[PDB]
Amino acid sequence: NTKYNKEFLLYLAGFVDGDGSIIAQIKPNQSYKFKHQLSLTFQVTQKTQRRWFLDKLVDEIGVGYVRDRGSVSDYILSEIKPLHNFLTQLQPFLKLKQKQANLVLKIIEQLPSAKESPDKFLEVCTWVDQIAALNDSKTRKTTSETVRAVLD
Amino acid sequence: NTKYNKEFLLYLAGFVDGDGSIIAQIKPNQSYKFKHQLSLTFQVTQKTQRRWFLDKLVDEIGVGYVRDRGSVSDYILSEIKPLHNFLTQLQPFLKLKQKQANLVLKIIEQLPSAKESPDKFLEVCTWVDQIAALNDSKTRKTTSETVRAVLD
DNA sequence: GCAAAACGTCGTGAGACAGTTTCG
DNA sequence: CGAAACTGTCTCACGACGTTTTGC
Ligand SMILES: [Ca+2]
Ligand SMILES: [Ca+2]
Repeated sequence: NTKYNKEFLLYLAGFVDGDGSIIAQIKPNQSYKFKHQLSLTFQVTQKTQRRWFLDKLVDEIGVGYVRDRGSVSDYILSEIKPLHNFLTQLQPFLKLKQKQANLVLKIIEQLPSAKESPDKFLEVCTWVDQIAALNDSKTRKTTSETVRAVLD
Repeated sequence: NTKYNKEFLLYLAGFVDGDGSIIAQIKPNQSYKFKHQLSLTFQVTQKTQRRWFLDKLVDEIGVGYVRDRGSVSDYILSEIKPLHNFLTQLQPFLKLKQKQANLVLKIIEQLPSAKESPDKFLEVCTWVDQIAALNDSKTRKTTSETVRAVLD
């Protein structure tokens, strides 16, 4: 449980509400008990020419990594234990993304107990349904409705 | 001289490096001693549905206004005296737009002294030439080189 | 003459995903 | 079977300007 500075979290909080993104997805995968994977990721996008800023995040936050995708670069943090630790300390300073942040935290908490019941998985599959609305979604496909392919 | 909260500044700073934009322009206007106006402006843009955040900024920052422009809305601060006071307080916490913040501040200071010498005005038109380089410009027209219409 | 407000839009820099592969 | 990586992309939501008008 690595603890972060308050001035660090305050700034970042504003930058996250700015260019950050708190994604939560249900990815269809046959290798999973319920045919879908619950992906949770914290993104931070920026012009590759400004990648150094992204790289600096991997150092300051501790975990995570930075991917390159042409003209733009993202800083990705998908590791659940660390991510839950980050959003726990960050959540109190967010103003725009503070709802999804706490939703993602909620999902992480119920992830183990959602691997058991098909009814719970579907309910957690609903939390993410909420995050997507709160975000500015436009290219979403796999929703909790489709996850009801459980009826077999 | 209104003093802003340190935590308000810490958060806003990240958000400014996020969705904000510190601009400086040279607008061709015949009504001016040198045919050009030195326009300075602090912008903050968000989806019109998230405008409420911009209206909140008008309260917290004390000055400024919010304009509508379709799907998007901007919070604009163009007043010199209050702007200078705001950036002077914000500058230390910025991380991506600190250079331009200060350049703008440099400009404001030498604004009344550039209204006099066509040489001073051409030098300041240069500070702004620097801010644009620092920003992600791609629609710029009137630069200091063009300001050299002073050759009459 | 000039500070500041109006008003319009080019071209992305981003948000928010998707789909597939790897690893243990 | 799952956590987490790797790879790809639609559609903006933004940045950063430009032109014109106030009115004192
Ligand atoms: Ca944004
Ligand atoms: Ca940005």
